[PDB]
Amino acid sequence: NSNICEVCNKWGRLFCCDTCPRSFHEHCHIPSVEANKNPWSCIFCRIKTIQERCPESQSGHQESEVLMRQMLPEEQLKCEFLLLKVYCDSKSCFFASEPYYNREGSQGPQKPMWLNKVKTSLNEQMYTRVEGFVQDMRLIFHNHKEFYREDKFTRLGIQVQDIFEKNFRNIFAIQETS
Ligand SMILES: [Zn+2]
Ligand SMILES: [Zn+2]
Ligand SMILES: [Zn+2]
Repeated sequence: NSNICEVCNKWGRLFCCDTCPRSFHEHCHIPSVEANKNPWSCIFCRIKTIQERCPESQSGHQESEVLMRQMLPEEQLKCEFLLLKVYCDSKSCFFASEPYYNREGSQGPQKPMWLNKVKTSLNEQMYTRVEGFVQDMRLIFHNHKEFYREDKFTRLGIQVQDIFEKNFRNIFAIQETS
């Protein structure tokens, strides 16, 4: 197995996957690495299994259909993996914890949002449809773009949103378009 966490790329107290060489810190994995379970299979492995059991799940889908899906166990897992893929980028640090807003010439957002809040929301089964999760994820980057206006720091929101959207299209097998 790898000797660094797949998500944050640091060493430490690592839990190893039994079916692939990835390793994880306890709270870097989503969901947090389960207490017992031998063997244990990481979320990458669990997502690959879904795909293998239903090859047709990789045919193209419309976003509108995906968003209306109820959060049954497989869609819960897919949103957890998508959230983890965002954390895998180091620029996610900017969006992880609760933000605050005091900048001359800007007003803070009406509905602040952040990754750790989405994480808690998923853990507490607060989303009933994929749309709930995706709306909160997109709001993180929209709030950032609106608040930082012409500051070049706005680009960090564009960058991390792009990681989100690419992974959303991959995980949920959104139909490719130009
Ligand atoms: Zn880690
Ligand atoms: Zn694995
Ligand atoms: Zn099948």
